[PDB]
Amino acid sequence: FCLTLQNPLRKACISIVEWKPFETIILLTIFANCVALAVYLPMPEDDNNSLNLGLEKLEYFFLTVFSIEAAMKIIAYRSGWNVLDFIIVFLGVFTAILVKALRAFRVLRPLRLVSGVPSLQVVLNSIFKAMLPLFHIALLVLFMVIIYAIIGLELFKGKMHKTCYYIGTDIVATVENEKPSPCARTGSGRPCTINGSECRGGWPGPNHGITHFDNFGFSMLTVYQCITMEGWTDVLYWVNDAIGNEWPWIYFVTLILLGSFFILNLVLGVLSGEFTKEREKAKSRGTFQKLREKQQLEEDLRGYMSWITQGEVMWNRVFRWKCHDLVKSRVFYWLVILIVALNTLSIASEHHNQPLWLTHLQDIANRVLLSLFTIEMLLKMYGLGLRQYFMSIFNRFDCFVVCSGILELLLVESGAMTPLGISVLRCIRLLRLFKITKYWTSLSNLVASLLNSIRSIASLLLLLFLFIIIFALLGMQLFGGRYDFEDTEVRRSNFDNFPQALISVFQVLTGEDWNSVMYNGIMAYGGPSYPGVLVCIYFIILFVCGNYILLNVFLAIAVDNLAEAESVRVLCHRIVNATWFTNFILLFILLSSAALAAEDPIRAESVRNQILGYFDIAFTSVFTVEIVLKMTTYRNYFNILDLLVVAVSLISMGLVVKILRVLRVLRPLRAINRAKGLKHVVQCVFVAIRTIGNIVLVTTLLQFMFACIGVQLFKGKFFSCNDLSKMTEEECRGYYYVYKDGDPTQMELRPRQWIHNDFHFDNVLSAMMSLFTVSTFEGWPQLLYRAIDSNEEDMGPVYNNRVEMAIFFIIYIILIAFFMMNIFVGFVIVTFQEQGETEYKNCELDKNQRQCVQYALKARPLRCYIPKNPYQYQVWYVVTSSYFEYLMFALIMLNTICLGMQHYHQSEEMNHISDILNVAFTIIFTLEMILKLLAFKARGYFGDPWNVFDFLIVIGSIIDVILSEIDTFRISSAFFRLFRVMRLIKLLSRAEGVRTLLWTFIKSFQALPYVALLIVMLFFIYAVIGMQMFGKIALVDGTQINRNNNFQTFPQAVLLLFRCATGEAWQEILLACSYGKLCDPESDYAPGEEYTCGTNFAYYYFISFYMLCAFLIINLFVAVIMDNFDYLT
Repeated sequence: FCLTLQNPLRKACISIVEWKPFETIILLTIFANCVALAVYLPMPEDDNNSLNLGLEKLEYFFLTVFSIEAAMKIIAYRSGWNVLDFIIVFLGVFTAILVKALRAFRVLRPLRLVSGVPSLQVVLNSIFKAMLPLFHIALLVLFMVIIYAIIGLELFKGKMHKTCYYIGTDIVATVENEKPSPCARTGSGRPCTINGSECRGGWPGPNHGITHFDNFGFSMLTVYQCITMEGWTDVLYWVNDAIGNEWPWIYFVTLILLGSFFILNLVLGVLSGEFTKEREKAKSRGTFQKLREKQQLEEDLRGYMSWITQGEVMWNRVFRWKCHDLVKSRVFYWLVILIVALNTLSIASEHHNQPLWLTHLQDIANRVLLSLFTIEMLLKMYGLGLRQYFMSIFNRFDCFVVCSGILELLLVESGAMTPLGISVLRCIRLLRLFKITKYWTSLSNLVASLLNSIRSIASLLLLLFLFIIIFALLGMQLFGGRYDFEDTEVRRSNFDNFPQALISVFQVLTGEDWNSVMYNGIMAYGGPSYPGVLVCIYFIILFVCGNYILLNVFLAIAVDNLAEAESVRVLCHRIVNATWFTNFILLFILLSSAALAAEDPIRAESVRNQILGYFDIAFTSVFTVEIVLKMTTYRNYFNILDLLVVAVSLISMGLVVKILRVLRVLRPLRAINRAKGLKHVVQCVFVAIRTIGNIVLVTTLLQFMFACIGVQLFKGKFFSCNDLSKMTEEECRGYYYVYKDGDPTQMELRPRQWIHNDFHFDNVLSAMMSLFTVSTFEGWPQLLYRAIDSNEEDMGPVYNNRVEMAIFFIIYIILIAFFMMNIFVGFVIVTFQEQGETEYKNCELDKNQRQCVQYALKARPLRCYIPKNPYQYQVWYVVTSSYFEYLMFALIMLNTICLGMQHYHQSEEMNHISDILNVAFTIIFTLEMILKLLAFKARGYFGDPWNVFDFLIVIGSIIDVILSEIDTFRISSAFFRLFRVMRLIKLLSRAEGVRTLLWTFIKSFQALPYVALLIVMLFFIYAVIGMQMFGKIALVDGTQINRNNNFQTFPQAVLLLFRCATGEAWQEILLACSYGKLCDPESDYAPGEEYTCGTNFAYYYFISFYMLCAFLIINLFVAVIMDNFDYLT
């Protein structure tokens, strides 16, 4: 379609348009735009500084140079990446004609920086090729949300709108941290005991209006957030506060357990498509045989040349043999460790106060232990060879240590050094911790594993950083200091800066607390409305695409980490083997732990005790009786535990009291060794630990190395005074004013004291605590934003002091994200070896060539249940056709949108229509099962399960129509409505590509549910251990152990642990169990002891639950590789 095809002097432009460095001039001018949009400081209500005002005019430079370029590209002469090139320019020419809509399109310009620089043309081409096999997984999650949006829409419409306002006022009544949570005047939810308040209609609501369940778009928004396991417990505890509990738990803990399971097989989805490409290059086994010869040739040639080297430079030789016999001996394998282990205790002492003698020992030790460092080095200088010493990289590292120790000691004696710098010199020593790593035997294998992986990621990782810039430059244009709000609470992750928008994007990227962030962008524009809640779309694409890039660094490692993997006693004898005795025990275990489940557990006097004390001591009798009959018959790990739990339950009869009660919980563990499925799963995982152990031993060194740099840099900070205006020790005392809401006419008078921020960096032990929770991506923002606000030693926080200390929490967070991902790849690559170990017995063509033989050898013909009777045959001639096929598929889609609308405060004319609709859609669907049953002749109609599932829906609909209209002559009909929803599951019936993926998982449910048995056991033991211990815990609301989040009963303690298993702010629950909590005035405690029911076992408990939940959920990750392996390969 060329344009006039002319040859003036314009042909000489083509020699200049495409010369050589025309890329380089355009690379250097788009990079200026990146800086021109980074210094754009946004201003709230039409304001412009000076630099902001000069950069508006600088756009006209980048308007014309991108136009001088592009018009020459027209004079010069298909690339889709150039097709966006004129697209970016053609909006800004419209911007010269013209208000803030085109302001946001200049954010798109660095995408031109992609199209300029090649190699990132490799990445974006490769990233869309992963998206083809993922399509069925993503489309089922799209059906997963729509089912749980319609079910949460019809079950919870309008249920949140109750309030707990004051007496008659407009103020919503809270307590000091308590979120404004709904009420109900009728039963089962919130008596509203906040003393001078009465529940009235109107609006208390969830977050500000944004976490409803009415109007299809809000339901679908708040089952989205719930799916990402972030903030799913507020949407639980709000429903559970308005309806009443005991029913709506089953809604969310099946949304989590299905939302987990179908993202757990999305991560295994992408790792299918690129591995089968890589199995086709594993047949170059004769080329690694050439490779390991060459690295054997490089091994000898350096070694023999040192044989040459240390013969040339050879009285003074008499000192030499001394420096062989002292150096290479057993002595310096043990003389150095006493120094090094004595150094890493010197550098990790580090208190806040260190009374006076410790800080004198810190300086002499450093002075002493350097005198051993230099000598140790200097003995290698003479008796090893000079050229041999510096060639080794690990001893080149030891050069940089010993020099820097001398430089930092003498610079202090010089005296001319800033107090900013002596802290820097102190952090330089910390690099001595790698001296320990002269150990690890596969260290040189390990670094070659990791550094080979990064150069497979350095293409993709530069795409991730240029992804988080576009969304940071975009969010600064949409939100841009619209966080004004006329309020006093700290909306701290604002975007009104370039670094604050670079923290805040990276916070919603890692998943932590993107809920509170999205609730501010929605409330900045128009809070909740039509035009305004379409700013959800910014925090969706940032969280879906921003993770899909980051899921693609999970593959490029896994294809790189896979390339390396290619190269009378007869009477006692019967009893133990009786059916009477084994089936006795299994039934007796289940009755032993059913009482042990639900004790009181906090009454100590009531009727539920005297029953169980009789039910417990009588049960210890039988138990001990079993350990007699095993020992009269005859190493096993099951009998070492059988003799351990029985002896303690016997001594409870000698009883110290409640400890031996809880030693009876071990029982069912014995029944787990009587299960066989786990022998395959647990054994395969300890194969994988042996090869990943090397990585785990390094990633727990960094939490010690970044503890010691973390202590060093934040000692004594995070020490905040209660009213944020007093800044030091003595004067944060006395009483002050707490102004409510916003206005200075509601003064309340509280006292003030030092609050110590609970996860402080004081000790190296006490800093591994805090840096363990920012390792689990939970609670870092609150802590991170504190580390920004800190200043000098014992002083309160200054507001936005030193944002440069947000680089610590980023580099470390990114690093630990990279060592947590290299572990994960390890458990995958190991199991794909361990499954193929069964198919090493091959002598056959292929896997596809294996199944299709078993598809031919085993298969048989199909039913084909064709009828007689040409009256009936005409009826069947319709039913199996595409007439009914396309019609009954159609009327579900109209039945979808009939359920789709269903909003709140709908009109009465609309209530009359949808009541007819429901009646219309039942009569059609019951006319389906009439025609099919008169066609299929009962035999065949029950045959397929889909028709039997229709018979379940139809009757539940007919009994839903009848139950509604009998009422018109009634709250209980809320279950029968669910049957109206289940018609959407008839959709997937014809969707052949999706049904074949669910049916794979039901066929896979083989090696999974024995691993799920350990999950249930895990939740069962940690429920009962904490229930006796963390009861008496005084359900005061506002204090994070509250009426929704009890520890008291058994199913309230299961749900609390399901909160900590999906990471939902478990760091608070740990602080809720302590030493100074109240003791629930139903217990005894009768004088005085009113604030001593906390038991600090919680640090030993939630942490030991968290690793045993993390390790065992990895076994859920492994067990899904296990049976789906035929589908994933």
